[PDB]
Amino acid sequence: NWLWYIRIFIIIVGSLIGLRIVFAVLSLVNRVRQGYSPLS
Amino acid sequence: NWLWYIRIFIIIVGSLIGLRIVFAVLSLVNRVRQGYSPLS
Amino acid sequence: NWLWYIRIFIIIVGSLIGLRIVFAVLSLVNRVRQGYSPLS
Repeated sequence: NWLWYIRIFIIIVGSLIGLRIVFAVLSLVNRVRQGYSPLS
Repeated sequence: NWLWYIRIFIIIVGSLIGLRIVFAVLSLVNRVRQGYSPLS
Repeated sequence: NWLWYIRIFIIIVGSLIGLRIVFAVLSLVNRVRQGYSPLS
């Protein structure tokens, strides 16, 4: 049935969530992008 | 029978993951609202 | 092994997304690490 084409599609959405962990590491990198005051 | 209402429930949970991308701009906004020193 | 063991596997991945909401508190904890300068 079409249910298979719909099942594999969730595995692609599954790859997006494990990628988000870097957002924790992004804060120390933002230090350089935040080294400046709001609106320069 | 249970499985059908639970199948679409995956697509609703799927919408929440793209929303998180905005958390990157939240850090520069939080700099001012967290600009004060830890109380706890 | 069958389609049943493959169905619940998505529900375990569904629990990980609600855990990322908590990262908003990490910014006040990292603020101390944002008053600090990039290593090297």
